[PDB]
Amino acid sequence: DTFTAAVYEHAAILPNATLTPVSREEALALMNRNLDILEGAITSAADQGAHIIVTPEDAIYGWNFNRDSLYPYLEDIPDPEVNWIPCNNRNRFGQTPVQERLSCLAKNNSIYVVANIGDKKPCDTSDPQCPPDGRYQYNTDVVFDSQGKLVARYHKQNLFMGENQFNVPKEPEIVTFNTTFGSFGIFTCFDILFHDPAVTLVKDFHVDTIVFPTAWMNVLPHLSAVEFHSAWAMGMRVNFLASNIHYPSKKMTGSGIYAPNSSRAFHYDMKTEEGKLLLSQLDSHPSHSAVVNWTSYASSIEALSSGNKEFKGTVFFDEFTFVKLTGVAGNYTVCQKDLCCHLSYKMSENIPNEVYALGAFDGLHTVEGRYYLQICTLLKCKTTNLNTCGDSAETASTRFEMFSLSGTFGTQYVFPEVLLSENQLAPGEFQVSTDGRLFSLKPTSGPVLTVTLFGRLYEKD
Ligand SMILES: *[C@@H]1O[C@H](CO)[C@@H](O[C@@H]2O[C@H](CO)[C@@H](O[C@@H]3O[C@H](CO[C@@H]4O[C@H](CO)[C@@H](O)[C@H](O[C@@H]5O[C@H](CO)[C@@H](O)[C@H](O)[C@@H]5O)[C@@H]4O)[C@@H](O)[C@H](O[C@@H]4O[C@H](CO)[C@@H](O)[C@H](O)[C@@H]4O)[C@@H]3O)[C@H](O)[C@H]2NC(C)=O)[C@H](O)[C@H]1NC(C)=O
Ligand SMILES: *[C@@H]1O[C@H](CO)[C@@H](O[C@@H]2O[C@H](CO)[C@@H](O[C@@H]3O[C@H](CO[C@@H]4O[C@H](CO)[C@@H](O)[C@H](O)[C@@H]4O)[C@@H](O)[C@H](O[C@@H]4O[C@H](CO)[C@@H](O)[C@H](O)[C@@H]4O)[C@@H]3O)[C@H](O)[C@H]2NC(C)=O)[C@H](O)[C@H]1NC(C)=O
Ligand SMILES: O=C(c1cnc(NCc2cnccn2)nc1)N1CCC2(CCOCC2)C1
Ligand SMILES: *[C@@H]1O[C@H](CO)[C@@H](O)[C@H](O)[C@H]1NC(C)=O
Ligand SMILES: *[C@@H]1O[C@H](CO)[C@@H](O)[C@H](O)[C@H]1NC(C)=O
Ligand code: NA
Repeated sequence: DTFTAAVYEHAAILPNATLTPVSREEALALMNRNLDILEGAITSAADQGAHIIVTPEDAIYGWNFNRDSLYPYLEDIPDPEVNWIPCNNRNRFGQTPVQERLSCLAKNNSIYVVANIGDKKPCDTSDPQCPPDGRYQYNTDVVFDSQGKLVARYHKQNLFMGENQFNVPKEPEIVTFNTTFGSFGIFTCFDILFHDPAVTLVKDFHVDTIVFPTAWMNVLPHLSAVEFHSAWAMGMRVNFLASNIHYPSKKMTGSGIYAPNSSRAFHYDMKTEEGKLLLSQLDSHPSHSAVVNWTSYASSIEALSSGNKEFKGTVFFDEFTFVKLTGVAGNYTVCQKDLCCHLSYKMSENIPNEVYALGAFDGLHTVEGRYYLQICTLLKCKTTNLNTCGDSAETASTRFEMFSLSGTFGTQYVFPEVLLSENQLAPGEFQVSTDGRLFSLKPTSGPVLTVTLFGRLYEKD
């Protein structure tokens, strides 16, 4: 059993913004301008045989808001248990034109539609957690099935910097929907860096596939959307449908269809202002049983290199301990606190004016989000000056004939990333061993930007 998956990268029409909140008529007009574009992708995906389509986070109204400017865009989204086809019973829950339009899009195209809209929940001064506003406002994913029925409603648990227009639910929402093409879980953007509900869906609810609306801002070398989202899919052994906003000026680009063994389709484009529809087949019930012990090999072996010139280098505001790679081939070990990283490599050639380093990081990230990390990275330094190792490098010339990366990870949640020049994924050029080694299966098809083992220590957050 296989199915055809679809994701759409969306160049959104953002509201003029801001000063005074718009009328419900003006908010609806804007939302319908974005929905007209999404209708275009949904109908094409359905005409091309897709079983499900994911659209991005904030694709219908953007991200520039305060609590009051957002309010006119909001709908009261009922509990999916209510058993409702908004297309077949338009006024069951009052004025809900966005829900009705999404339901009709799913129903008329006989396709599952995943979209991200806004939920309004009015509350009384009686409950202590009710905002002084008189309502809760949630960043919400909605899922409509092939018949137009509301089958999932998910309120974003992990809010990003400046998402003050939204509230956090009391308890993390573990939202799943079952189909004839596998069990599905759902979360949004920043949720991918946290345990709840992301890890819970996979390890406890045993989902086959994650549907993921996102408005991701690319942060090289480790947090580029295609790179990190496919790594997370591989580390969690799940299918992953990443639908991202298309906005190059904010570094937003990177949608794909990821399988547990490799990426199946991906899109990165910083040049045009156009959206993109991606389609690809996936196994409905992929194997989830390919277990990895991430510290195994690394904890067994002794330091590959001795007495070396180690330097501190900044990677996304985090101070890594690096060791420059010297020679077209080598074996290095670098440690930072509780983490020891090992690399075995062989380059295709010793390209001039291009420096590579092996970095180690064990610590808490605090800039624009608080999360505990353990990272082992083989990265292309921006220039030849070692104080540029860890800075965003979009191009490289060095192809690798072989690599083997591993670390003494104090966690079972490690995401294996392989990124080529210029933000290209490498499918299926690498694998992960049961021992915890990220290794090449072939010489890389393009020059290497990074080979990273990105680990999360959720308990140390
Ligand atoms: C979400 O929806 C899914 C899909 O509907 C639900 O999963 C289904 O659950 C049913 C109830 O437990 C399962 O039915 C039983 O199936 C076995 C036969 O084994 C299966 O053979 C199938 C055909 O060859 C195959 O599709 C199926 O799935 C596969 O399982 C293997 C491991 O074995 C795995 O590798 C694959 O990834 C895939 O999962 C099995 O191989 C029957 O023996 C069994 O007996 C009957 O009980 C009936 C009463 O329930 C009775 O009518 C009858 O007389 C027998 O006594 C059931 O028919 C079904 O296999 C399973 N399907 C899948 C794809 O998982 C899932 O439960 C839902 N989840 C939630 C949370 O709601
Ligand atoms: C993934 O793979 C790793 C590697 O195998 C697993 O980690 C190992 O788990 C072992 C338990 O199954 C640990 O063994 C214990 O070690 C204790 C202390 O040993 C020191 O630990 C360092 C690492 O921190 C090692 O280098 C050295 O071995 C040190 O000496 C011992 O106290 C403990 O002893 C037991 O005592 C009882 C009696 O009370 C005896 O009956 C028993 O036979 C045994 O002697 C035990 O040996 C091992 O340290 C640990 N290694 C590391 C590096 O963490 C992971 O747990 C696997 N992960 C998953 C999720 O499966
Ligand atoms: O959740 C996110 C979001 C989360 N992470 C990233 N990039 C990785 C990363 C991780 N930690 C720190 C910094 N960067 N990009 C976007 N967004 C939600 C909507 C949103 C629209 C742009 O303006 C702001 C708010 C971004
Ligand atoms: C769906 O079809 C019904 C009639 O079959 C129509 O009323 C509705 O406007 C359609 N909606 C969309 C978005 O295609
Ligand atoms: C690196 O280690 C491997 C395996 O032990 C070995 O075959 C290779 O020759 C080593 N290379 C260097 C330059 O140390
Ligand atoms: Na805001």
